[PDB]
Amino acid sequence: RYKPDWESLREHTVPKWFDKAKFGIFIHWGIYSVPGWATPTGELGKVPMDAWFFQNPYAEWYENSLRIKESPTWEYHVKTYGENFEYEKFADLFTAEKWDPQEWADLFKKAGAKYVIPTTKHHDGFCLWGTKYTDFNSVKRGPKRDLVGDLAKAVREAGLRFGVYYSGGLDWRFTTEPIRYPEDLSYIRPNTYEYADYAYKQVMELVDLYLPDVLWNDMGWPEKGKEDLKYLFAYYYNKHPEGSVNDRWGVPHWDFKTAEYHVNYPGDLPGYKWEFTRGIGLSFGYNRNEGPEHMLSVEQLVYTLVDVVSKGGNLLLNVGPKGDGTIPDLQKERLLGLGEWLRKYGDAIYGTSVWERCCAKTEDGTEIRFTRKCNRIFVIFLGIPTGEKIVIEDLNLSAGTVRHFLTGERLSFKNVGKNLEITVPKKLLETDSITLVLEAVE
Amino acid sequence: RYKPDWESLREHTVPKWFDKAKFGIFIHWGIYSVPGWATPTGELGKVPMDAWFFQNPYAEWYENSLRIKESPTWEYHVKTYGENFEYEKFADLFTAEKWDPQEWADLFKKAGAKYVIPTTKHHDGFCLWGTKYTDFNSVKRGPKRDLVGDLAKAVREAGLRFGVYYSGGLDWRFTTEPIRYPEDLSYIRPNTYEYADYAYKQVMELVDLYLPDVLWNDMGWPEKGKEDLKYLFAYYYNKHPEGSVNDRWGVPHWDFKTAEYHVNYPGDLPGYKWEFTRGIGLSFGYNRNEGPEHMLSVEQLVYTLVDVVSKGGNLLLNVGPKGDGTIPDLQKERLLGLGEWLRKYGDAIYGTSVWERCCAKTEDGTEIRFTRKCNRIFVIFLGIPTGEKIVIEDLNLSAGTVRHFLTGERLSFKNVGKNLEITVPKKLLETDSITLVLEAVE
Amino acid sequence: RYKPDWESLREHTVPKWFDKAKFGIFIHWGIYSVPGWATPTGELGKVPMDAWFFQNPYAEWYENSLRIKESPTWEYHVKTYGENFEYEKFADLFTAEKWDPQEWADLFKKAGAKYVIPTTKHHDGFCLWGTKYTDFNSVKRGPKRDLVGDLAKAVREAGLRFGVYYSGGLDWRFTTEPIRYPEDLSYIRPNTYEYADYAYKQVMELVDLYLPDVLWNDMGWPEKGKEDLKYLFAYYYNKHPEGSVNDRWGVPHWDFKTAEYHVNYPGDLPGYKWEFTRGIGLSFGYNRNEGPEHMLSVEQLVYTLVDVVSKGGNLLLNVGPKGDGTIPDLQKERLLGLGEWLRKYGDAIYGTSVWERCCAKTEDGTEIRFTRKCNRIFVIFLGIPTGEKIVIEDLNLSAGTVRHFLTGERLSFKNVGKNLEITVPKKLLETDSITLVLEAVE
Amino acid sequence: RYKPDWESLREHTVPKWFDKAKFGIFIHWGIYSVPGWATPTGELGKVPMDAWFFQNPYAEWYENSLRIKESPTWEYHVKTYGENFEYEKFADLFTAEKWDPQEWADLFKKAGAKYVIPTTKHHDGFCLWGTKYTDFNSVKRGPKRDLVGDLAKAVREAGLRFGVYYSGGLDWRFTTEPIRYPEDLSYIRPNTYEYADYAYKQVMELVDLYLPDVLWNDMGWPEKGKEDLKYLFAYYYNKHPEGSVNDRWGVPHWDFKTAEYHVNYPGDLPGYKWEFTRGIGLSFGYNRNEGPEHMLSVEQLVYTLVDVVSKGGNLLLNVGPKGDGTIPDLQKERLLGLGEWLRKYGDAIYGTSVWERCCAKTEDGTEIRFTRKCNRIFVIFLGIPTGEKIVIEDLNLSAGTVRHFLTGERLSFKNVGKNLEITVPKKLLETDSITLVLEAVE
Ligand SMILES: C[C@@H]1N[C@H](CNC(=O)c2cc3ccccc3[nH]2)[C@@H](O)[C@H](O)[C@@H]1O
Ligand SMILES: C[C@@H]1N[C@H](CNC(=O)c2cc3ccccc3[nH]2)[C@@H](O)[C@H](O)[C@@H]1O
Ligand SMILES: C[C@@H]1N[C@H](CNC(=O)c2cc3ccccc3[nH]2)[C@@H](O)[C@H](O)[C@@H]1O
Ligand SMILES: C[C@@H]1N[C@H](CNC(=O)c2cc3ccccc3[nH]2)[C@@H](O)[C@H](O)[C@@H]1O
Repeated sequence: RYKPDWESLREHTVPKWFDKAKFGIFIHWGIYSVPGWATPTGELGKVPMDAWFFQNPYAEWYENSLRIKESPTWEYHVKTYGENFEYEKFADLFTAEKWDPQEWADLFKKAGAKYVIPTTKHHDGFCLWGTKYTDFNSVKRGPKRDLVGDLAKAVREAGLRFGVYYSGGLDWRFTTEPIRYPEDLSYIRPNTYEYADYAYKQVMELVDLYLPDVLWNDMGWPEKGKEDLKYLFAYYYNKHPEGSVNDRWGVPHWDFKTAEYHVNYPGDLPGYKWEFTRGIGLSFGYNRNEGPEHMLSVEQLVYTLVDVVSKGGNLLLNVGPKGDGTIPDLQKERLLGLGEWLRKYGDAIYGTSVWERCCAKTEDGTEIRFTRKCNRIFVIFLGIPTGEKIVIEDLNLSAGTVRHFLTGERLSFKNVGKNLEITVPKKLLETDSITLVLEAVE
Repeated sequence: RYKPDWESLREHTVPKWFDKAKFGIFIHWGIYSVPGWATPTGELGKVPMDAWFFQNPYAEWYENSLRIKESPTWEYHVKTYGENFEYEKFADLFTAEKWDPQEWADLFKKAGAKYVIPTTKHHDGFCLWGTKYTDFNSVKRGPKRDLVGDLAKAVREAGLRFGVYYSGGLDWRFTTEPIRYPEDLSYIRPNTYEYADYAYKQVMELVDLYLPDVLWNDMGWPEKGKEDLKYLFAYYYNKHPEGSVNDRWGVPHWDFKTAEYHVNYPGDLPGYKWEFTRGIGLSFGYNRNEGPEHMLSVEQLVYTLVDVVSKGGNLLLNVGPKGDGTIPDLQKERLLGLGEWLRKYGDAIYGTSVWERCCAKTEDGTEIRFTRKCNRIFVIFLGIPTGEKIVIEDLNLSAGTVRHFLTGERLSFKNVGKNLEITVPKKLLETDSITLVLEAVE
Repeated sequence: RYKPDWESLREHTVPKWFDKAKFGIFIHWGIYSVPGWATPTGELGKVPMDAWFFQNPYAEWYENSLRIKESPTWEYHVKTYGENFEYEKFADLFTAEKWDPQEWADLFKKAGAKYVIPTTKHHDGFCLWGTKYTDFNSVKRGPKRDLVGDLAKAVREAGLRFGVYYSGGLDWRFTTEPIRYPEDLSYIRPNTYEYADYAYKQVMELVDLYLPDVLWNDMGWPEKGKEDLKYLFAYYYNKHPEGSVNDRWGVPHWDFKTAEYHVNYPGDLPGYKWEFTRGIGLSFGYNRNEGPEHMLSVEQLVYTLVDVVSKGGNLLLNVGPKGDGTIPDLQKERLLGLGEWLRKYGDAIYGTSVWERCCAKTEDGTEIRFTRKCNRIFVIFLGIPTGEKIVIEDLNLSAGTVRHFLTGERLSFKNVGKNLEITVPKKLLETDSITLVLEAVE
Repeated sequence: RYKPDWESLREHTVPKWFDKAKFGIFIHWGIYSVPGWATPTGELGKVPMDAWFFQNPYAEWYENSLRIKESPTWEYHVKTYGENFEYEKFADLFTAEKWDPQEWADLFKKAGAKYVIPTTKHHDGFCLWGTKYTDFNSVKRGPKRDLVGDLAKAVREAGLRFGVYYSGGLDWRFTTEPIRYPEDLSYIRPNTYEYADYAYKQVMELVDLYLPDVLWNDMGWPEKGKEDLKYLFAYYYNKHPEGSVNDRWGVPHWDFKTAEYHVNYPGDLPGYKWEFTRGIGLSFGYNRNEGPEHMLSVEQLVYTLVDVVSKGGNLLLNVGPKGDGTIPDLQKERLLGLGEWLRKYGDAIYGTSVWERCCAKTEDGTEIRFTRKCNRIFVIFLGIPTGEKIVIEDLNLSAGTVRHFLTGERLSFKNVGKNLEITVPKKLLETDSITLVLEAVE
């Protein structure tokens, strides 16, 4: 068994299934989904942090924004709901009237996801399972239902892995003051031993009820509770060796690291397993304010996934459901576009490993990414070059054979100096969908 | 007064009464006494630990065994009680209908015990006093009575000392997973700050309500609560300097050490005060599965006590009452047999001190133990030699006079080399009961 | 950069070169090599620890055995060197007059080894390099030569990786009392702040002077200096990302685990990179009392490496040189036999990965081990079956084509129930050297 | 074995020999003995601490008093030795030219002492043995002799136990500023890691070279080195189970407590082994300014020992020798008087135990003290009553027979109310030496 200590826990590494899966779906869903509103200011890492909490683009941060008087959210709220309308009242209006978990699971599978991870409890402290440690949960209020449980059953019946997200670092049911600046995060926290217990008992409870494939913590773990993780991790791994944990615990152990929008995003092979997460738009929770101008297009999604995968990561794309449980059309379409692309090109993504280098580019600026499967090297262009003559810069191959992936057609190539030159018959070029893919066999 | 710190607490040592008492009665009694069933596999220390929790001979471990599906206990339970019958339901069936505390106290006194210590709360977390910190106690469920309190009053009225046992290290009301291997004990524990408080408040509460003569902890103390013991010990000793604590706290202080069945059992004088504990059978809680083949015989009990005492220890013999509060006949008879022996030979046991050596043996293999009272040395044979000529190996005496204990009759002896030779007139030999005892006066 | 904390050091994992190397050479060489003597009692894990330090088979523990009077070593030393000859005096006799590092390095390469690791400082605290932190080193006394340095140049010239062994945990230059029982190890240690600084400074110096490929600590790291490792490991990896460290530091981080003779030997695949270490005989240091009866045969060596490799490990085989710098023939002879088999079957060892299972066996009991390389699955029999019909118990294949590894000859096979049946023509069976090796392409 | 942790060290208790010894000799001897001078202000506990360091009666604090300019010591030093004569220079005048250890040991035995403890290193940091950790020791300077060693051989030859005094807490070789107020002690200390190692290494060395019977630390142990004591005490007891340590280390463990002049003197029995220490005069070091007016008389010494003994303690009486190694007559004279009374009444002191109470007094106020030996109760009058009818206030006896201790003469007595009345014939009263001693057998 694993013993409750970091040295011993280090014996557990990211499970194969996770490394091989490449793509998963995040779901930020909660009472904040009811107001479903945020100012779509921009991407995390590009918006100045002296303004960010005041024009927060993360709609799941509604309550914190509402607590900042005279922030767009406050004005919005008072004009739509009134001032005698507390945030907590949304728990009663969160009825998931149209929710159908098998439909969600069907959709995420058509999209190409191999795992799914919903918010079991986000910063507002509202719980989506019938926890026995708080009455502010979905069985007692709103949906009158075990959202986490019913979704885990549907995902698993679809053949996908199921994880859980928990806001261990923050819980607004234990604070009153909102976060206005990044600095506040250092003192405006539950801070109590009672909260460290609560968080431990709630994650232990999710382990016992659903034995998730992934424990996805957010915002660090209560300082008073960090030592508890030795036991929790050992407890978790002894019941599920193929389980995994991310790196937002702030303790020595983790199975894979994370990056959010621009933050900690690698420019090259990082050297450890990681996972990229972002909303389809600029928010994780649903935002009725976002239009397609705020979202990635299917093409960008595809390019995002390939960049991630070529660097050894997994993409954890977030979908933001409505309070009624339906998935906005703008999101469903992109999930589908991506699913379409994975059906054609998935063999150069799932099950691959990184190669000597992640990246290259054609003489004209088209970006290229590589993935590998034993002796097979996939060459994925971010786009489809117009001309049959492709000049790839600073690359030489020793393969001897280079095929056009989709058709399997052997192609003509030769190293011309510091470059590699290939000729792709326009008939084939016109065959690819968003990316020209080639396969080199060494 | 004692100050709340180890250096200062070290000033308190095992009280005289404890050192001089030699023999006490443990009582493991609780809702587990209702099913009163275990597989009598063998003695702790001789059973392989990779099997022990799966065929646990400690019937008080019923709930943990029940949690291991398809363990003898699980099968037993389902066939006797059914699967829709939770362990906690036994709290209602635990009615102590026939319980009479003065009868118990009468009996333990006839048995020769000088102190008594019942389980106030065992691993299953059920409490035998009206604690104000949990409703899972005997005043609210089952007996509708303060078992601890009413027993303390009866024991004390009988002239005996009263202690309390508390399972500080384990409490199954805070965990779900059972202990299957010794290793699990390192992570499957309450683990919370709330539990460390609970345990502190409950022991403080027993101190305040009953001011026990002994605080007998089991399974170590919550890591988060260890520092609390400085205050609790100081608090306890300032109200009762003659109080005492065992060594199962896992902190610097203790007044006497312990050993259970074969574990930590000394082969010779240990050098500190200790106490030996074991069931009359192989379990502490009642086990309707044990027959006399599993129990010590009165003779073995006597030999056990003498070995213990010759080594500076006290024997804490456990009796396992039934759910109705009566003491199984097989147990009552051995308590009595021992009481009979202590009435005759008690002066070579109570109030004694160890001698230069604990042990010897006759040329034919009879084992011998010694105890002392000033200039008087008691020579206790584990059995009664058949022949009038007794040759004790590797021993010389300088006493000059050796009497036959029970009759007081001066006897003939002389050191023959490396041995001591004595002649015990068969009339006298036939006078002793389970042990031939001699007394040497130096 | 790697930062000085466990969570960031977690990012560094065992380098590819180490995982692919499979076989390395350990060298326990020092002033203890001069007396070169020990009682060849038995293998670690098989000798009772109540006797072990008194009849110690590790000749490099000579100083410790010498300090125990009335130990065979003590007897031997007094009759051979005299009661007045201090252990430290051996540094003057350690002359390494016949030492030729290139010759050593060439033998290690001819032997099939990919990396070499000498003891830079063993428990007696004598250092085989010109450390500036002690005068008890090979530059000031004995050889008047930097053995570590000269050997590192030599090993690298032969194209092999060079790691360093350092005794962080013990240093008999800081103690006077010998280790007699395992328990003694818990307190007979340097214990000072001074020692913690010494060890840090000395490993830092080894990193600075030689940038080893492997930092192999032994016996734990001084408690007071444990936090220093976050700084030392970050410093080391930042200078040498492809460097590696073992698991004998007693802190959270490590790149690969270790097993010594029977201790911690895996029965099956363990889930993490590890390395097995043992001498060719029963000692690490040269022991003149060992003859062939105490050493592994070439066949046993091959069987050992294959078993280790099939379970994901590397074999770190020890060579114990003489005080004169020569490698004893019994040792050389075995190193060469192993290298002869590696030249022939290398491709089924070097650069391989574990498969689904490590082991199988034939109807008549020949043990079988598996390794993998992409689609190629190597089948290694520990020995060569006499008949042509071979029945592999409990194994099915879905490769369609199985070849004889040495010749490439396609062979006839079929799944027969829960078994795999194969026909190997005796002429091929007669061509294999110690192991029948089959290759299955799936 | 004892393990290196407080709970295991708790197992070791004060050895029997120490408890039975009752009287030991302290020796504060060092380079401070040469100036041998101090203002004999008064007893510790009676002099105001606002003045104490400025008019210090402990002549061994000379260096500290010297550093306070305008202190009587400073005045005396400048007129006697000069402003240019550094304190350290006294090591060259400390020649011990008339030193005869056997002569010292014989005087201590003739004095009734059972153990001897010299200052191996006092606050000024000068060491009376050939330590390898400093050059400021008696082998390199001054006597050019290992005083500690030579005295240990001598004391043991006389059959007495030998302990060592070590100044763990202070060492003026690591500070420049003097102690002026009690408060200063909280920060004017060595304070370094270096010092913590020094102290550990030096006590380890004393244990190794001399295996003392008592490790008597003074002034606390450096905070940074406190954890080291678990290792040092385990190491010491494992080499010498019958060894002992005092209570001036500031860690959990100790074998006996101490009281200095009025500080911590018990008013009645305390419940733990302790030892009283003081000089014969007001200093520990030799003070040429003390005359008989500053010393205890033989009678006062006897009364002191009896009071200490009746309360369970040992008396550790200080002798302060001259720089030349001779013991001043005023001191010798008192040592011999005490030994004369011990030769006579020894049996009512040596090897005794406390009784039910320590004290009583006669109708006319003579103080009475009690000691015990099994059934024998010794009654010690601090002085000899003039009349034959003696009335002991508040005491009843149930012994039936009371004898005059010296003669054995049975005496007439009877319980008269809350008192005990006894008739002692003047001829016996005239035979006692400083104390009328009665023996009651119950
Ligand atoms: C997924 C996303 N996480 C946000 C909090 N982010 C972090 O705590 C953070 C830590 C961290 C570590 C590595 C890389 C990016 C990081 N963001 C939350 O505040 C959002 O509501 C949303 O749930
Ligand atoms: C009396 C007996 N104690 C068991 C737990 N035992 C220990 O925690 C243990 C600690 C220990 C320390 C020294 C010697 C033996 C020991 N057993 C309990 O698990 C049983 O139910 C029963 O109550
Ligand atoms: C390679 C071999 N290592 C020995 C020390 N062994 C350990 O420190 C050790 C500790 C330990 C704990 C658990 C499992 C294996 C272990 N090896 C040394 O004492 C030998 O001289 C030799 O150098
Ligand atoms: C025997 C005597 N001890 C003195 C130091 N005294 C203490 O460290 C001490 C501290 C303390 C605290 C509470 C009660 C008594 C104490 N003595 C030394 O400063 C004297 O030179 C002499 O050696």
